[PDB]
Amino acid sequence: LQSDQLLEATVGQFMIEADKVAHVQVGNNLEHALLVLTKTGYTAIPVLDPSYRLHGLIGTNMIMNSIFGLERIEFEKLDQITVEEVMLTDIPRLHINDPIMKGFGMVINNGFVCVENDEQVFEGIFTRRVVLKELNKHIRS
Amino acid sequence: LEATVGQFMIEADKVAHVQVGNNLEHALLVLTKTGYTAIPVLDPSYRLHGLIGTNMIMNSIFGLERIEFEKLDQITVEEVMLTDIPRLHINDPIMKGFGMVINNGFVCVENDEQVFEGIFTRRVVLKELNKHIR
Ligand SMILES: Nc1ncnc2c1ncn2[C@@H]1O[C@@H]2COP(=O)(O)O[C@H]3[C@@H](O)[C@H](n4cnc5c(N)ncnc54)O[C@@H]3COP(=O)(O)O[C@H]2[C@H]1O
Ligand SMILES: Nc1ncnc2c1ncn2[C@@H]1O[C@@H]2COP(=O)(O)O[C@H]3[C@@H](O)[C@H](n4cnc5c(N)ncnc54)O[C@@H]3COP(=O)(O)O[C@H]2[C@H]1O
Repeated sequence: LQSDQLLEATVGQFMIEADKVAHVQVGNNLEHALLVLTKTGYTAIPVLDPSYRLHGLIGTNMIMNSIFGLERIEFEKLDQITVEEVMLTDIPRLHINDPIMKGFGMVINNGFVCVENDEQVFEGIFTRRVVLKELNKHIRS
Repeated sequence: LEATVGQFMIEADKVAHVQVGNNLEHALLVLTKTGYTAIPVLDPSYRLHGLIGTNMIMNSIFGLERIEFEKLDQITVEEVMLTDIPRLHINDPIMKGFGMVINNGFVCVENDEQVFEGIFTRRVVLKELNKHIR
């Protein structure tokens, strides 16, 4: 796109598509979430319900907060607690047709923002890296 | 502009850190409590040695058969930390920092003696860029 087109673009045109987004389910236990986070290398990822609607975010710090005990790391709790119980639910959301400037503003305070369609089906994530890389092209030239 | 990294960086005394020689359990506890996912590793001279974060800590104890939580207090941060990292000077132009945060959530600011001065974060870049577009 040319610079006089970037502001008119949509969030969906620059998001990471959902089939490339690591995620877990609300009903998974924290051991499964910790394995997915660690193996994919990400510090926080979306949490979906079985019908593919976003309900929250789960991250390593949330999980460790649940198992750092008084005397020891209580790793047995990883199999006893579900993602639902500790996930972050107050998160912003974008629509695939949202103007990209709405996404630009939301990533000031958020490393990524989840994107859904009009029926709340999860569609992908809008990340700071993609924003920064594209603004890279247009401030320069 | 003529704006510099030093005018927009998070100053060092506001930055969470650990020290070389600290073990991974301490570092993971600090990350968990502060809520940050990666922070600088300093020495007692306040020099920057690398970055430590939750992902690299978890990968260091992610075994074939089990998560080896008991190893966390047996491994020092310097055995796991990332050292091949970009660096900024306080007088660098803000656009040089902008380039460096494309691939990095933050970039450390330091002087020629490797003394740690602050971090240049994506958030401060994005706030200023939003001002410019808007
Ligand atoms: N495999 C990899 N290859 C190259 N660089 C990597 C990388 N993993 C992480 N990074 C770098 O680290 C930044 C912070 O990652 P973090 O996992 O904390 O934070 C990530 C993570 O929470 C989430 N995320 C990104 N891509 C994801 C994906 N495909 N699936 C799930 N979550 C993802 O969005 C946040 C912001 O991502 P963003 O790309 O802006 O920023 C990333 C990227 O610049
Ligand atoms: N206490 C808090 N208050 C408000 N918002 C908060 C927050 N903790 C995290 N966030 C938000 O989450 C983003 C990603 O944080 P993360 O810890 O993964 O990644 C952070 C962390 O690795 C590091 N960082 C930022 N501030 C730090 C500090 N004071 N001390 C140590 N490390 C810091 O720089 C990365 C990028 O930070 P940035 O501010 O651009 O982006 C932050 C910010 O938008």
